[PDB]
Amino acid sequence: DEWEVSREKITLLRELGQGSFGMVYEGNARDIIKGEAETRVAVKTVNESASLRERIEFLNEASVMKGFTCHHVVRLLGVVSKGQPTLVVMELMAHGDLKSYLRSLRPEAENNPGRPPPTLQEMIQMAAEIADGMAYLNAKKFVHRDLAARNCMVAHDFTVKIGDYYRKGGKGLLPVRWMAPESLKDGVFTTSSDMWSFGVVLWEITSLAEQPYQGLSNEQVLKFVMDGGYLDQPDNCPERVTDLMRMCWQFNPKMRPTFLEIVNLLKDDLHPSFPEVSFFHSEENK
Repeated sequence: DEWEVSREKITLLRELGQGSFGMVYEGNARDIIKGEAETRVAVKTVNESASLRERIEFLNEASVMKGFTCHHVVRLLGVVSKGQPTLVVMELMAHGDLKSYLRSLRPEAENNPGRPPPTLQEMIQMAAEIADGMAYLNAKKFVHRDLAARNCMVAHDFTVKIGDYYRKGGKGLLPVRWMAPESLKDGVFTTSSDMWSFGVVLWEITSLAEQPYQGLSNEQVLKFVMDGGYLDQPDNCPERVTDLMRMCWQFNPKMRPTFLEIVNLLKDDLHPSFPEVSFFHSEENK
């Protein structure tokens, strides 16, 4: 409602890549945040191949995001809903998705930015931020359903946030290699099966985003995990992250931690700013 922004305040710089509804652009937004003359933004658009239904759904999803104020979830900044084209204006995440970011710190990487792979301190900070954002989503009664490094984003200051590979199935496409065994079985998704996928994200973080279950076909992964298999620990993985993975990969979903529980385990070794920005420490959790 008060989220409307004049189309004329958005300038578009360059393509960021295809999103679910259309091309996402990097841009600038004039006078969109009090105290900032100009804000780097991501700008979501919808293909002209969209049905009227998809255009209406594109805007309805932005409406849902108006209810979200969490430092560790990529936030909506504004909507262009009057006239066409329509634009959903998001916080810019200048280091892109977490999978591409991880692969770029591999020693072999052509786009290596000349810094070493993540430290233990950096990996625990990442884990806490992702879990804090997921805890927020869960309090808002949303099951993510698709947690994976590809759907986590990295900010200019390297904060990780929840953003917004697949086999066909009876209810839609399934991210088989990130799915809990009970989801492979009946196709139900819960915060507990989200906690499974969180463990896979920690595995991607500690493997610099190798492909989970490489060398296994989608059909074999589905049987391996349903039987009780799980990923092997990457070489020289810190014990502390290995212990998180083991919690996440309990076969019984009832024995997995909650996202608030993850942040509690990690809270004492975080950047000093974390209690200032986290959902965990906020009065919305107290």
